[PDB]
Amino acid sequence: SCTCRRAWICRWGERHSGKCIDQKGSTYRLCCRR
Repeated sequence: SCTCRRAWICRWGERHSGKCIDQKGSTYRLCCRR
């Protein structure tokens, strides 16, 4: 929930917390970078 991205993976050890309102999360789960 800190990096609106669309991919099966994320930056690195990111934590999911929901998507944002810019690209519309059609399915790709967002990811947060602590």
